[PDB]
Amino acid sequence: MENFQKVEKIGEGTYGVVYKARNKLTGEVVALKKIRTEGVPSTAIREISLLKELNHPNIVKLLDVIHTENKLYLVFEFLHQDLKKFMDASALTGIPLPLIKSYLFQLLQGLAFCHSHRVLHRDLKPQNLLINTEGAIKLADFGLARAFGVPVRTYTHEVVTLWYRAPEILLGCKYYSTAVDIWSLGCIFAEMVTRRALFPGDSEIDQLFRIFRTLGTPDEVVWPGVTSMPDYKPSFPKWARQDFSKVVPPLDEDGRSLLSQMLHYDPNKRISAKAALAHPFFQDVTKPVPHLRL
Ligand SMILES: NC(=O)c1cc([N+](=O)[O-])c(N2CCC(N)CC2)cc1NCc1cnc(N)nc1
Repeated sequence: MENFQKVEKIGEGTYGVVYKARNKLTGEVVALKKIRTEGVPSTAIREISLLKELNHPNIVKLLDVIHTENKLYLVFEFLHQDLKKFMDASALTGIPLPLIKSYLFQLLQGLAFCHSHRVLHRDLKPQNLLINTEGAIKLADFGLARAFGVPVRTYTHEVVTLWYRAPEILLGCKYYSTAVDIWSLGCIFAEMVTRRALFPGDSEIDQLFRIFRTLGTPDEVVWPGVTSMPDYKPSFPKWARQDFSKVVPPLDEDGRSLLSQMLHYDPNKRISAKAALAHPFFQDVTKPVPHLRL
C-alpha cells in the first residue's frame, strides 16, 4: 500500500488492524482495514463488492475493496470518534437526552435504509457507531458479518462481546431477520440512558439468563415456537418479568414504550426501523452538537 501514507493506528478490529491513512494522490484522509485465509474466498469478494452501492448519510461509506497478495483491504470514510469512547468520556454527567434522541433517530434511519435493501448488520455495538463534530452518527461494517461470519475471538484472541446479541441467535436460530439489529440498537439505547450496559453477559448462558431475569423467561404465550428452538431446554429457570420503570430510570413513558417494542421476544412482532421512526418519542427531536475535544 504505497498509495497510502500511514498517519497512525486507529485500533484493532474483529478481523484485522485499522489505520488512519492519507491517499497520496487525492489527499483524501481515510480508514484502512486489513482483513483475515489461504487466499480469501471468492464468495466473500463478490458479496462485499456489492456494498459499494449501499450509500446513505448515516452509513459509513465503503470507498474501495482491494484483494492482492491473498490479503484483503477495505477503504472506508474516516470519522474522528466512536460511541464507546464518547460514552466513557460522558460517564460523569451522561449524554444529554436531546442528543441521545438525535442519535437514536439517525441510527434508525440508517437501519431502515439497509433493511429496505435486504442487508442486515448482525453485530452492532457502541464501538462500530461513529460520530463527528456536526452532530451526525453513522453505522459501520454493515454486511461484513454475513461475508466473514462472527467469530468467538478476534484476530488478537480478544473475546467478541455478547452483550448486544438477540435471544433468537442465542437459542440457535438458523436464519436471521432484520429484527436482530433492532434488538441490538435497543440495548444500546438503554445503555446511553443509564450509563451502564443492559445485559453484560460473560458466556452464552449468562447472557441468556440475564435477559430472562429482566424480561421474564419466555413461553409459548409471548413467543410462539420458542420451546421448539434448537438450544431451548425445559430445565431453564422461570423468572418473572420486571417493570421498565425500574430497568431504565428516569426515562419517560414515550421512551419506555419504544424500548419495550424494540425488545419484544418474538422476532416477528418486534418493531421495525420504519415504524419506530414514527413513534411519539420523536415528536420533539432536534439535532444538537456534541462537545468533542480532538
Ligand atoms: N471509519 C473509521 O474512521 C473508523 C473505523 C474503525 N474501524 O475500522 O473499526 C474504528 N475502530 C477501530 C477498532 C476499534 N476497536 C473500534 C473503532 C474507528 C473509526 N473511527 C473513529 C475513531 C478514530 N480514531 C480513533 N483514535 N478512535 C476512533
